[PDB]
Amino acid sequence: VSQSQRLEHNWNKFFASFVPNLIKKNPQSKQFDHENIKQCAKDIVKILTTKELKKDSSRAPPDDLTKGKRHKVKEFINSYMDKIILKKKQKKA
Repeated sequence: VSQSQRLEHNWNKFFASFVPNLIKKNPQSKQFDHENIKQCAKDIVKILTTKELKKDSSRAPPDDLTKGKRHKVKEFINSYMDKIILKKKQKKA
């Protein structure tokens, strides 16, 4: 069956609602290199659902960014971005 795999598609829709417009031109993107941004956007969409669906495999994607979830995705994405910047800066230290 693997209903959760289909849920990723729906989950993607939810994350795609805010993830792109948050990064595309924010304090993040002005520091975010191009490949960083493309990777962050697509991977935060999948990885967040994959991981939280790994928490709860029947976790249906919430409609939109509720205050609680919004706070969490912002903290997640912040550390995510830090992860890419720190790695690339390490090459140009």
